[PDB]
This record gives sequence, C-alpha cells and structure tokens, in this order.
Amino acid sequence: SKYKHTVINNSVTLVLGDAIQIASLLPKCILVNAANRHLKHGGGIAGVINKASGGDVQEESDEYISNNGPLHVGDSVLLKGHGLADAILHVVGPDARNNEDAALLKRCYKAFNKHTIVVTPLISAGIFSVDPKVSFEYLLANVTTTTYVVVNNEDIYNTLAT
Ligand SMILES: Nc1ncnc2c1ncn2[C@@H]1O[C@H](COP(=O)(O)OP(=O)(O)OC[C@H]2O[C@@H](O)[C@H](O)[C@@H]2O)[C@@H](O)[C@H]1O
Repeated sequence: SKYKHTVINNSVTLVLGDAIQIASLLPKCILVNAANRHLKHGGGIAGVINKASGGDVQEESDEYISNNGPLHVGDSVLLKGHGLADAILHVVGPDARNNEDAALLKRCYKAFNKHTIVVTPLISAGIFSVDPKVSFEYLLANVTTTTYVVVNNEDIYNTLAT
C-alpha cells in the first residue's frame, strides 16, 4: 500500500522501488540477482546487492565459481541471503551486447517457479541491453509463482503498468 504498484495477474505485482528494500519488507522471500557467468558483481543491481552485504555475496560467489566453473547463460544458482533475503537466486540473463538471445530469459524466469515468494529486477534490462518490455513479457509468460517485479525507474514502471 505504501508503494506505487500495479497487480498484473494472480502471480505478478509490478512495484516502483528498490528491490533490496522490497525484499527486506517481506518476512520470507528469495531475492533475484541479475548476474553474469562468473558471478563477478558489477555496476547494476549485482553490485548494489554485494555492497549491501558488505562484500559477503562476492566472497560466496567466488567460492561457488571455484566449485562449479563458470555458469552458462540462462543458468541460475541459489546462494545464501546474507540478511537481505532468505536466499539469493543469481540468474545469468542473456547479454545482448554479446549477441546472446533474449529467448534465454525463458530459462532464467522458469527458475523462479519452485520458490514461493520471489522479489526480482527485470533480468537483462540494464547493462545486458534487452528492452525492458521484452524482459517483462518473458517474465509474464514463464513465471507462475508469487513475484514482486521491482523497477527503480518511473518511466519504465509507467510503460510496463500500461
Ligand atoms: N536496486 C534496484 N532495484 C530494482 N531494479 C534495479 C535496481 N538497480 C538496478 N535496477 C534495474 O534492474 C534491471 C537490470 O539491470 P542490471 O542490474 O544492469 O542487469 P542486467 O541488465 O541483467 O546486467 C547484468 C550485468 O550487470 C552487472 O551488474 C552484472 O554483474 C552483470 O554483468 C535494470 O532495469 C536496472 O535499471
């Protein structure tokens, strides 16, 4: 009720705000990180998640990548929450700058469905250069669990809420 939000369907609510703040409000949730294949948390939400954890997220991510090797595009990994959420689901969206197809967002978003409550940004819609409407369409087509899709730009919010 405190946020500009639009309930889209029985699964998805679009929220204008900061995904970290929304994840903190909910008593139980998974927070989704928009990651790269090496979980090297850069200039988008990944860096903000890492900084909010005091670097704990990057330390854990490095440990995982040593155990797994690099992820494939479209893969995800459930790691610890570090007080931000019950857990963080790191998803590797396609990077359009590297000619990776937006269709791989199907794999990213399907990974949400085993989790009861998900708080997510729009995967690939920032640095990875996929149209926010395209990412949101893949989200709506594939997500079948209670999901708060949090966007921090009001113009994007207005576009997607219409
Ligand atoms: N705190 C936030 N809350 C909600 N949405 C946010 C927030 N910060 C950024 N966003 C939005 O989330 C969307 C995803 O943007 P990025 O975080 O840039 O994600 P992506 O486009 O998937 O790029 C992934 C790449 O960026 C690096 O951070 C990461 O390490 C990877 O290399 C964009 O629309 C961006 O504006």
